[PDB]
Amino acid sequence: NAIAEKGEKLYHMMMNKKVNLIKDRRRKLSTVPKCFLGNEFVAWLLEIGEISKTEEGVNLGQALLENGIIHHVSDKHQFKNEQVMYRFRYD
Amino acid sequence: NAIAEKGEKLYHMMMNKKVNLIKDRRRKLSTVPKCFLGNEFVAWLLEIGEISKTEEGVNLGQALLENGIIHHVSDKHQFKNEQVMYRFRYD
Amino acid sequence: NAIAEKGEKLYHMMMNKKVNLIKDRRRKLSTVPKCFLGNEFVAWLLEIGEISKTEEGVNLGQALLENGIIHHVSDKHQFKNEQVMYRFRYD
Amino acid sequence: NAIAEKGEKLYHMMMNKKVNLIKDRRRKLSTVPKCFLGNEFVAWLLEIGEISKTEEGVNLGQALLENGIIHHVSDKHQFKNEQVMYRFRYD
Amino acid sequence: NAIAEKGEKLYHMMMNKKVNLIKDRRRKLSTVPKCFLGNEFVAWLLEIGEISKTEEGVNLGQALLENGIIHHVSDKHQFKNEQVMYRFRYD
Amino acid sequence: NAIAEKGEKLYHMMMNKKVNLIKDRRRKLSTVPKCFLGNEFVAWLLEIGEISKTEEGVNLGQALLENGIIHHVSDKHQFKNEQVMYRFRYD
Repeated sequence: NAIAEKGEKLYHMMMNKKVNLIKDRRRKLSTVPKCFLGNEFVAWLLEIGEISKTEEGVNLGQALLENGIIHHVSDKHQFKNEQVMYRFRYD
Repeated sequence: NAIAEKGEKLYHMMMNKKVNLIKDRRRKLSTVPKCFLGNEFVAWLLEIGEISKTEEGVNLGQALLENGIIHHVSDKHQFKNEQVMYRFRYD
Repeated sequence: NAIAEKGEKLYHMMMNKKVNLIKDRRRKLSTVPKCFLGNEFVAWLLEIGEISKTEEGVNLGQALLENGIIHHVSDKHQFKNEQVMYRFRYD
Repeated sequence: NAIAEKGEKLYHMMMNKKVNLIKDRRRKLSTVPKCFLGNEFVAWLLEIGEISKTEEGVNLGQALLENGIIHHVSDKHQFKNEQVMYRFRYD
Repeated sequence: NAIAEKGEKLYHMMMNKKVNLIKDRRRKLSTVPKCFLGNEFVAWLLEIGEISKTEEGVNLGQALLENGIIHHVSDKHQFKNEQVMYRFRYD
Repeated sequence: NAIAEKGEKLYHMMMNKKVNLIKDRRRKLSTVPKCFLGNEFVAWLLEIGEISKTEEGVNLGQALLENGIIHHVSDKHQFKNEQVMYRFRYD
């Protein structure tokens, strides 16, 4: 297949000691400050019964979420030069 | 086509006044506190020349990102009962 | 730590009345037209028993999905100048 | 390393003719109806000059997006039994 | 509404035989090699009881994941000219 | 505001020494094997001129992508008990 042969070629060309486009790449995610898991939270509300049922816990967490009283913690590892939003701790 | 006919049927069944699985659905994202755009930031560093070039700005922002000195602002609108992480403002 | 000190500095520089890279930012998601939740749907098929079991409901919904008879509703809030796809209602 | 040895073992156990947890898996995405690319769109507005500059085109597309006049086309291939939203064509 | 009228206009302009920004668009995802589903895996460990409970299976899979002994299979269909990472099979 | 007061309360309850739902959380991403960046790749093809223009490089990479000759490297840090796909190195 035409498209296979191009790939196997390109492979070897990047693998060239000369060219070195292909390396191992470490990846770091900042350790996160004082934070919680949704499931643990909704679980906990039941153990304490300020929720009758689960969908009460989600609805509640959803409520909190959409008013910024909580904020989801993003799993993006990769700083982007785009119209993308970021924050310092210092607030 | 078999699979089309099932769909058109199912459609009408959810569209049943009785069943009402199909509605308009508002969506809310919390307004975000004091925050910045990657592009504006990397742009600004150049206007002020504490960056020689762009890839300096990204590399820098990346550095900040992966040590939690900045945190990306997530665009998820939807509170999840899963092993997913969340935070209050109060820190 | 070197990388901390740069951050705390940069912070104050963007916080400069002069510079104003750091603001509150409202976020809007279009209200969605007549649409449904996967869970509610698979749930409903059981209440009516045109599904023996759950994995029947998923498999079915999956079937529908991959033939465009249904389309997932995207949670992206942010119009992108990229090779990214978009649609008007008018179809 | 402890954790490596568990992996290599588990591997062979799923690879067991008996167990067969590990197969090739085809993946289908519905062909999309009449739709457009952001970049092509913003590009086109310039060719026709109803945009002075690019950030006008994005701002405009963003405007359209957040009022549902356009909707981003999702790349999810995988029907989910969750509080996740979906639509038929028939609208 | 001002913003509606712009949309309906723009629509018709792209719909122009002349302009043709708006087409059907096929989408392809590579068939995946020998691979497994999380749920099936954690399920299987129980059937065989090398897991006492579920959260043991997740914790284990998580362990494997974060040491590269397994790698999640990405659902991105769209090759990006960005600081984004890719691999050949030939390893 | 009603919904604020619930949040500030819930906060303190999870912050209870007793309850401890709220901790720092380390995050690990496996170091990736021999791999490449899209931008570097498309860049390189130009330096060597087996591409006339950029959109040739993307189109090519896209071609490779959708036939599994290359595979995008996922940034998910979080093993999921779902119908989600995974792979060992051992292939």
